[PDB]
Amino acid sequence: KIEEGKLVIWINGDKGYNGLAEVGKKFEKDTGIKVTVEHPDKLEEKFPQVAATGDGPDIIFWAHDRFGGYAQSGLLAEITPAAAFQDKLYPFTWDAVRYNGKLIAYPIAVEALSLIYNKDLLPNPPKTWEEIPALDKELKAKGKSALMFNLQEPYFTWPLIAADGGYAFKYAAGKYDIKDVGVDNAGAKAGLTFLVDLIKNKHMNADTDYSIAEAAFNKGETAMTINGPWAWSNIDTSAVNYGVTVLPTFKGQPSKPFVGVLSAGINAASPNKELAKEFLENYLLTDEGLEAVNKDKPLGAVALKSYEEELAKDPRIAATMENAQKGEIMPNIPQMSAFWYAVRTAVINAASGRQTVDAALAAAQTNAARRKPSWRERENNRRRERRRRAVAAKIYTGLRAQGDYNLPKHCDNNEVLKALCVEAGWVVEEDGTTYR
Amino acid sequence: VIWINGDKGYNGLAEVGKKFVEHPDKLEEKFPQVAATGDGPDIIFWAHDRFGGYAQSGLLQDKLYPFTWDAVRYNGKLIAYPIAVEALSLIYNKDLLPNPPKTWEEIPALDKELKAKGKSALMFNLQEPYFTWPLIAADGGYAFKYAAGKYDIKDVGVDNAGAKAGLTFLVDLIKNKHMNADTDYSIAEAAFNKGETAMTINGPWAWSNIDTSAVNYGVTVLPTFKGQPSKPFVGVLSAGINAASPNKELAKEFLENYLLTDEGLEAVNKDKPLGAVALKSYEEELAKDPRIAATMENAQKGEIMPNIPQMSAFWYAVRTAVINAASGRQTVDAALAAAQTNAARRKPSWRERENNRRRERRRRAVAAKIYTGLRAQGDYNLPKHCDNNEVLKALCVEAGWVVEEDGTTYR
DNA sequence: TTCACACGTGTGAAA
DNA sequence: TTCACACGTGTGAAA
Ligand SMILES: OC[C@H]1O[C@H](O[C@H]2[C@H](O)[C@@H](O)[C@@H](O)O[C@@H]2CO)[C@H](O)[C@@H](O)[C@@H]1O
Ligand SMILES: OC[C@H]1O[C@H](O[C@H]2[C@H](O)[C@@H](O)[C@@H](O)O[C@@H]2CO)[C@H](O)[C@@H](O)[C@@H]1O
Repeated sequence: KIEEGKLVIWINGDKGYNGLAEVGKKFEKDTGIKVTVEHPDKLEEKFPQVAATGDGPDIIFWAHDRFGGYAQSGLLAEITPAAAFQDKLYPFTWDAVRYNGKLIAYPIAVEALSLIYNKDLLPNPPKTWEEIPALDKELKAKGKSALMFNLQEPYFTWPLIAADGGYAFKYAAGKYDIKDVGVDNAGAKAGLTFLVDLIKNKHMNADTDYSIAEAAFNKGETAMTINGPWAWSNIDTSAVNYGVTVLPTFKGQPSKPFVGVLSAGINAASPNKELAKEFLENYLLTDEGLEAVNKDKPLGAVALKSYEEELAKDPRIAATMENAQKGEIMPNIPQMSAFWYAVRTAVINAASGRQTVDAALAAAQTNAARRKPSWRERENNRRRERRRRAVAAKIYTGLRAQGDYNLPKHCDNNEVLKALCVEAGWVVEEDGTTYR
Repeated sequence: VIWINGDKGYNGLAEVGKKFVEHPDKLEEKFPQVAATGDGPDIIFWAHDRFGGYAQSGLLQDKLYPFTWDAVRYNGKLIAYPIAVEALSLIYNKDLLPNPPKTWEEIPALDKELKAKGKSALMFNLQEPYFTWPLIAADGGYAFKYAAGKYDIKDVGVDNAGAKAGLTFLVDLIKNKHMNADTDYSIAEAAFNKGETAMTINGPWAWSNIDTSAVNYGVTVLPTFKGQPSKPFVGVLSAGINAASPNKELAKEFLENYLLTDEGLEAVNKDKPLGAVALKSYEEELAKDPRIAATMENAQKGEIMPNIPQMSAFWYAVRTAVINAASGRQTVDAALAAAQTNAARRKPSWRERENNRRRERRRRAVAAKIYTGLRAQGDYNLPKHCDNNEVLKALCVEAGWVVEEDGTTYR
């Protein structure tokens, strides 16, 4: 619960929350307002649950794709930056946080996956996914692997699924069509099949998660990983000399990562909107604010023009934005969470052998497009069955009371119904078969 | 490939492996789930208290100390090999607090003194009842009373005057804003390691991260409550072999010949301290560390955790009681009353679930066949589409009943 | 779109 | 122990 006079921030555990706390300390030193930064697990899921009742942090950080669902649920304050401040950030980052014509968060940085490779183990990274199996065969002879990345979050395999034609929601006529899902087309199946076949041919393992891949690459056991700018800090501290380059092609086509804009939304229930707004506009989104976060864990391409023009000189940022250009900014519509849940199930089930590729993507197709009933539709259904049971209960109450049907002391309603049927000239077998 | 909890020295055990490991979430919960399908680990490490429920469900010599073996044995058999003895201790910042408090009762006044300097007195994980149980047991609270050579499931003490007094004091610390109900492991560790809070409660595994920080810390006895010692539940980190593992003795020799060495326990121990290890050879060296001396001084005023299968229901019950009372969702009396009831709660067997599933399937099939027959041969004056309640009404009127709109029925 | 029966488990009865 | 109606949501029909 937000208490007035201080700020509590939620940011994911892979970002530079220690650097962000340093910005919080400067804010506390100038205005007196205490700023606490926390990184709980599954925070993008926890926020919509607690924020609906007015709980949750003052400020929540996540990629922009989750915020439109938050805004639709009335969990976010509208962001009211003056025009002079809006111009300090790239226009496309503001677009990422615009929903129903209103700005619902401050954009922070642009995130895109890249290929990260070990220069010493592999001076020339592969340009295509197709040459990965042969490469791993060649590295397995020296006790190494070619490629390990997180297969528990669909974010990391989506560039491959999208390469030959898979997509989330088709953009048409200025809008995303929530009924036009492309996780089931030929391109998506081609990309996921190539992933599943790397697993079947023992080039990757289906249970590899984030920490396994990160540990493997930074210990020098795999030649390549796929990860974002936040991951560069831990590689720097390791004994691995790495490079950041474009993702491999698949069927001669570029991998298309879904591009995220790390964003900071303000809780609609916060009694500290202006202090939150002041912290974000005049402390975080400054050169010095972003620098403190970025030196903890790299942010990627920051939305603030002044600081990005220094970060853009870094060849790792150049590669990041090269992959970003080949990808697409994620939608922010509320249906994105249902899309992500569906594809997560599909990748894990197909990587696991629990479902075929076609069956997994077929189910993900319908789940991502499924119409979610509103609270009122749910309540209508709940009341209809409550009423149906209520009418039945009164009928059987009356039948038991006045029937004198020659029944055992404690019998179910089916027995009462049977006694009623026989009274009306019917025969009811034990299994329920009924006729006159 | 082996499962160890993410707060232990998994890198230190990985270094043992290379000369010869993953840290999942909720591993203690996942293993009973994935064993029933033959999935899971070769070897699972956890405190001994969970292994009896495992042994009851069938999922699993003198170098090591005698009592460490007793903790990992259930039904006359030995289900894991003990590695280390764990007890919580009070960890304190010497620079902020040269003289740590010896009672819980003086922590409120201390926190008011520290709040004026921008600090707090105490932060520790309030989401896991392991960390609050020492205070709950101080004035008399207990899990299952040991009597007559066994733990009695009919004598549970999470609801007595001592337990209430401990939880009431904890809740009062929160209501007087000396602690926050939502403080978890990560928040408490960060605050202490950054020098923001004067004290924390944690085990030996946490010492490594404090060493990495700039905080001069000491480890000492937990504070008393009502003049009585804090009584932590003492855990023996143990090593069970999966009953379904095809590599049992290849894993067993890894246990005895590579892990439980001094070279290898050392190697894990320098990653994150294990506590008082079960191996005597190496324990004589670590025993001279004053932090280990403090750990076992807390351990002797505590009790060894039971390993009986009810421990899971006990911990779950206690965990929701603490969270519900901390947050204000339940009063202390109501929260512990619910915990007392649920601490021994029976879980229905698979077959019992299946009995219920089949019974209701049969109930619906009998009704469905009655209404199918009525619709087919009734030739009732029903609408084109209507529910079975409408058929039932039409059957009632045929038998000489009248049924009102809402279902009130009479002759 | 609304709607009905299915579905497995919850609450608590009867013993 | 077994048992039965309650319970809200799933599946899929009818429109
Ligand atoms: O995997 C689905 C997941 O993808 C994205 O999450 C990214 C996030 O954008 C990055 O900042 C980083 O934390 O990696 C995450 C994947 O683990 C979406 O932003 C998220 O909504 C979605 O669930
Ligand atoms: O909080 C309930 C929990 O307590 C113990 O868990 C300890 C564990 O023994 C330690 O090794 C360390 O991991 O901290 C844990 C608490 O977060 C019991 O072992 C466990 O069964 C119980 O659920």
